[PDB]
Amino acid sequence: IVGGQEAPRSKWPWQVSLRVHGPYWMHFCGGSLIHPQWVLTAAHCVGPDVKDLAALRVQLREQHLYYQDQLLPVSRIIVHPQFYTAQIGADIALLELEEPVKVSSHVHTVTLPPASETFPPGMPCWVTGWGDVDNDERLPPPFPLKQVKVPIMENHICDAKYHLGAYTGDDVRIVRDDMLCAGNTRRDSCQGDSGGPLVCKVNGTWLQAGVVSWGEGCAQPNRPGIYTRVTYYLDWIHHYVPK
Amino acid sequence: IVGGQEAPRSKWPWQVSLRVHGPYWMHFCGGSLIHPQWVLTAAHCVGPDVKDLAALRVQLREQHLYYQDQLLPVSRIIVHPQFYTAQIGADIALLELEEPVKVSSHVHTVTLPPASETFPPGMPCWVTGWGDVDNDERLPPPFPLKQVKVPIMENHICDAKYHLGAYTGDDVRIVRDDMLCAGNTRRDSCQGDSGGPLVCKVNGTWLQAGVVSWGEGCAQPNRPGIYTRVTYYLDWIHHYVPK
Amino acid sequence: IVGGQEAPRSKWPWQVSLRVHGPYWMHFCGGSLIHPQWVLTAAHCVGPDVKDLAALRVQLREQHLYYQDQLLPVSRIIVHPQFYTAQIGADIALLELEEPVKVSSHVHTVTLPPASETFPPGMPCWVTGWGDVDNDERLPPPFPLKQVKVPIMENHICDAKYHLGAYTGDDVRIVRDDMLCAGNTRRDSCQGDSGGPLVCKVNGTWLQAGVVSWGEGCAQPNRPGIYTRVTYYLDWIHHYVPK
Amino acid sequence: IVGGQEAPRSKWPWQVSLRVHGPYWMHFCGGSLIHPQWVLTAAHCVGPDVKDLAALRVQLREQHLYYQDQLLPVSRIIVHPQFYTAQIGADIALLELEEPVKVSSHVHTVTLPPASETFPPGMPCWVTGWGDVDNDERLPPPFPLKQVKVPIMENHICDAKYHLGAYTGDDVRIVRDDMLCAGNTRRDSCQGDSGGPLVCKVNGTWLQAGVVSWGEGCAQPNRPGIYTRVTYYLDWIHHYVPK
Ligand SMILES: *[C@](=O)([C]([C][C][C]1[C][C][N][C]1)[N]C(=O)O[C][C]=[C])C1=NOC([C]C2=[C][C]=C(C(=O)[N][C]3[C]C4=[C][C]=[C][C]=C4[C]3)[C]=[C]2)=N1
Ligand SMILES: *[C@](=O)([C]([C][C][C]1[C][C][N][C]1)[N]C(=O)O[C][C]=[C])C1=NOC([C]C2=[C][C]=C(C(=O)[N][C]3[C]C4=[C][C]=[C][C]=C4[C]3)[C]=[C]2)=N1
Ligand SMILES: *[C@](=O)([C]([C][C][C]1[C][C][N][C]1)[N]C(=O)O[C][C]=[C])C1=NOC([C]C2=[C][C]=C(C(=O)[N][C]3[C]C4=[C][C]=[C][C]=C4[C]3)[C]=[C]2)=N1
Ligand SMILES: *[C@](=O)([C]([C][C][C]1[C][C][N][C]1)[N]C(=O)O[C][C]=[C])C1=NOC([C]C2=[C][C]=C(C(=O)[N][C]3[C]C4=[C][C]=[C][C]=C4[C]3)[C]=[C]2)=N1
Repeated sequence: IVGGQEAPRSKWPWQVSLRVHGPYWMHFCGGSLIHPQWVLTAAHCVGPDVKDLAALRVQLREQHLYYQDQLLPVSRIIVHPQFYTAQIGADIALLELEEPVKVSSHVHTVTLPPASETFPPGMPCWVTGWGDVDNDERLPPPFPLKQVKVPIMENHICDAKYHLGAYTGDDVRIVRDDMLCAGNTRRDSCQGDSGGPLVCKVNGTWLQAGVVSWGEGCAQPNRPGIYTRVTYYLDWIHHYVPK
Repeated sequence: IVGGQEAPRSKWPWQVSLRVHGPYWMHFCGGSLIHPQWVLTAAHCVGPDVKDLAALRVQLREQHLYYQDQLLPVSRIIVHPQFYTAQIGADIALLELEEPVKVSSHVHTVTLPPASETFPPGMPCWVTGWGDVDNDERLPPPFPLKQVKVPIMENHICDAKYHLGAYTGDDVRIVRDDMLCAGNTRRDSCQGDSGGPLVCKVNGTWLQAGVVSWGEGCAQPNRPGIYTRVTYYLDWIHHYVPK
Repeated sequence: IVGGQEAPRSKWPWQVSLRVHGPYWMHFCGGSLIHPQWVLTAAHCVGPDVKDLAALRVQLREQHLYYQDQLLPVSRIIVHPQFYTAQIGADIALLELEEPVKVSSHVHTVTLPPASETFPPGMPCWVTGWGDVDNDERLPPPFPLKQVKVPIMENHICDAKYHLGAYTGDDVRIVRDDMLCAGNTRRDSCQGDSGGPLVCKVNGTWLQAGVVSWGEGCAQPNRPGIYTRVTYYLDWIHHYVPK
Repeated sequence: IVGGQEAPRSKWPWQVSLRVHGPYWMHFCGGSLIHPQWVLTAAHCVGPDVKDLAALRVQLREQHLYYQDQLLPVSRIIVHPQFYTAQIGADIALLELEEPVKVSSHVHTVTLPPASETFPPGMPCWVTGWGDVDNDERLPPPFPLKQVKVPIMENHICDAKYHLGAYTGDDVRIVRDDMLCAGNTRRDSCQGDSGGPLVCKVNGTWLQAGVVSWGEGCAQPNRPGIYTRVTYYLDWIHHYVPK
């Protein structure tokens, strides 16, 4: 997370950490608990090539990574069939936990936005995670969960921004319709935050509007963060995740 | 180049090396001379973002990288407007030299194929360059130019292989039409070769079938190398490079 | 620490972690509290060149590094004047805190040995620290304090083994007299433990016999670990630390 | 080599490069041809631990490393028996080639100074090699042989300088008697040069005064380069190398 702060221990009860087996269960991506037994994340975190479940684990809300670990096994990895690379799109996936988690005031699901919801450009949104605090510079120990308020921006203006200083023709889409963008040169998500949540408080309830996907560097000029637009894949998520 | 041998001094007179300014003029990609004032290379080597031309230099055929440098400055970088990422396509670009090159038998241009050339499986093709000799294994000094004979396979055959061991749906095209594939588990191009030529002798004439673009790793199972198909972009090329 | 286990919270109340200022206060060496205002460590951890005291802090016993930091500033760095490299010898040093620390059951000083104590082989000792768990293998987060029981061997036994497989003449002493030797191919201290303590339980009381100094690698064949012999420098220590 | 320039191909005909077997025969140290069949070098380049001759090779005077390799096998490695580490001293070794070389104007022995020679302070001397052009800064390709003119410094003065900004007591010897020193903050030898020659023109003839040994960094203030004084070991060298 770039330009942010350690998050209060009572914020973001849905933030999750994805672990991969090695010398130790190391964090490689974020995620969000959208259902007692399901984790929403980015497909490029667990694909396009098939992964071995035995090597994956899930860690729920943690103030400092690695400290109070209680890894949870994954029963299934569901990666959107239309996904190949994040720049192309469909960068969303689901993780079915082997057991439902006992939700608490400190650890519960986040709400999915209704199919009609349209997070207006400029809405107050937050992105959370243990990703780098800047380009090429890791989050220092004890690895606190960071947060930052990033302003959402219209898809067209973002697509436009990405063409500035680029050879790509103006009518060629870079930021596509199944994506959404947010952040500026001082606030953004970064390597290690992918798969994590982009939530906005609406009416008086927190809705996940995006999933940290990709972007050129972190907090770079005319290069805001790109996220998978959740509303766009609501039907695909609901084909697996109940209500 | 994976699985080749050092190339004889009399072969590949069109091979070039692109250098970027730094502690020394380092080789980052390959290229080919298609005209006394033009070089053809991969769009991802010099884009999608605009670069400082002054920081770029071109080196004509050399038996050993850095050994006998006579760097040539560049006046224009022309990247196919449809390009953004190699996996999406249009991974092609043009470099105009500030001065025309004097051709000879050791240094001359390569012949581009006729718009109808197909390069079917069983055609004799070679790929050259100063890239890695294997995944994460750089070409050791004195850095000789290497060459390797690569088997060409039909696009749909490679497309099917890229779907093996992956979540991407079978009907979701991976190896695209403006692409060409070649190589196997013992013969392939690798990192550092991008932008270089893939030439096949057709009726006593060498033709550049493709430009080294991308692949999942190098010489990996079910992951043949992918090259941008030159015949697909002849019209574009000719909008800049005279006949 | 190679070949050990996580130490229980009630053990090694004198262990300390030295921290150098940087993106975060990083651990570079161990140490021991021998007085409410003094810390004993290796001279190679802070010299032979003078350091900027401001960039150095001390962390008292922690079950896990970086998680419960309560860094303490240093006012003096006193390195034995005989020191230059660890191999030569006199690898001992003192740190004076700016304020005395409040002692308790979880954190108090270690008892220095009487001048006549030899710590003969057989007699079991332990070495503790947050160093690598093997050659080139870092202690994984959450970075627990480790401990390991190491067999003490006579100085001449170790000296003889250090000459095995070496060109150094047998009569050119390697393991010097102001040094002490312990550990084997399965139990040893490693990079990151230098400066820490080697303690042996004598008459129901724990005594610091050595200070983690050097060795050729960690837990390697015929290369037991080498520690500064604390009894050799008692007089020097008392020239600064009260009795 | 810090400071200095690429050497004319007619200079330093006795300089050699030591190669160790890996992905390619890589340069790890410099050396000098002092006899048709012998190479003088630094003990730490090939010790203290015993080495496998099969994995070692010698490359004679080359203008650009790796480009015109003609590796010569080594039959014997004689490391001075009093050597253990560069700081302690006796950092000198001998390499017996398996075949005498056919000396020429381009490649021939350097001459050893007479046991009486002293090389006064402020003497014009040159050190050469393919080592780093600066602290942590590799000599870039095409790897030209470099040279620099460095001023000899009186031993006492060097020892004195090494005590400035250090905790080592003033009467504790750092730069020992079997050592010699030269260089300043602009000119010095560096990592990659160790084992190389330090020659001075005396009475109109080139004599090797030292072997590149150690130093605190390269060209650092009050930290001149330390070399193994050759005159000091003439007797040891002549026990093997014919007069
Ligand atoms: C993320 O941090 C994002 C960055 C998001 C933008 C940066 C600034 N604005 C927002 N990802 C990123 O995708 O950028 C480029 C690609 C389109 C991130 N960090 O790392 C990645 C990529 C990645 C690294 C490592 C893994 C991994 O370990 N994967 C697998 C999963 C698995 C399960 C079981 C057993 C083994 C494995 C290995 C995955 C993805 N993106
Ligand atoms: C390439 O080596 C290729 C190899 C292609 C396949 C591998 C096996 N079968 C064939 N491919 C590759 O796709 O890399 C990954 C991304 C899609 C290659 N090497 O490096 C790249 C990418 C790349 C890295 C760094 C640079 C660079 O330095 N660029 C610029 C050029 C420039 C000019 C002036 C001033 C500054 C710069 C920076 C370029 C490309 N691909
Ligand atoms: C040690 O781990 C020891 C381990 C000892 C043996 C290995 C197996 N058996 C036991 N050994 C070691 O030999 O080190 C090298 C040579 C004598 C160790 N850890 O780290 C070091 C070396 C070292 C690294 C980094 C620093 C450092 O950062 N120092 C200073 C302190 C400081 C304070 C304030 C401002 C700046 C600084 C920089 C020091 C030493 N050895
Ligand atoms: C040297 O460059 C010296 C530098 C000289 C000073 C700099 C300014 N004043 C002079 N540096 C140095 O640090 O000296 C040693 C003591 C602290 C140098 N280059 O590399 C080294 C150390 C070194 C690196 C790599 C090897 C190596 O690979 N050795 C062997 C030889 C061998 C043969 C067969 C099979 C295996 C091997 C491994 C050795 C030494 N110092």
